[PDB]
Amino acid sequence: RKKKRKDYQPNYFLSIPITNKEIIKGIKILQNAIIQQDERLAKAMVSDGSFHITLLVMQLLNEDEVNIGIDALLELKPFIEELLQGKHLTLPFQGIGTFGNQVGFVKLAEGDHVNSLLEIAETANRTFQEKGILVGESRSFKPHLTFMKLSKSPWLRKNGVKKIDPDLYEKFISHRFGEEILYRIDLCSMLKKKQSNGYYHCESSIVIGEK
Repeated sequence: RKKKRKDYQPNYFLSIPITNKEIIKGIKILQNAIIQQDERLAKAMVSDGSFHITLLVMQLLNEDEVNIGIDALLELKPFIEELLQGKHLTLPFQGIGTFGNQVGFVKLAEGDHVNSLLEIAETANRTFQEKGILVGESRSFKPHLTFMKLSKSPWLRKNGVKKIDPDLYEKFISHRFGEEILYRIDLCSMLKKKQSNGYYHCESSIVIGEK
């Protein structure tokens, strides 16, 4: 019984791309400031073309399941529009944290937008699961913009750097990186070859509040 859930490995995700150039440039400066202190950490830095907020992870195992995931994303749009009622959902970024001292990310600043984004993420989780898709992960959901992952440098983890030293980013711990307005949400593949601009391959996409 427990096997398909035991063997589960996400391979797709819902993604909010970062498009505000102020955020993109600020994250690049943060990454460069860390590299200057320890040149070995360059290999852990995520490519700027990939900057995004993950909204939901899931497993889609064949063409039919990918098509069902596409359907679920298209069906999610009216739920989001009903929540927001045409007003921008503005996501400000401030605060730096880590998961297990292995993934470093910039946090969403506190405020009313947090609960709004959390409700969107929970609606996505529920509606995708009701179509029979296996979703989610053991890590508790926390919206974040990842800038580095030690898992991208596995040899370094065995040869000197097992954890991210928080002192590396201390100068940025209260910096306001900028705001992203919710617009596009993509269904992205984790494994497929990336686009020429460095962003993930997309199976489909929706836009919220378009004009």
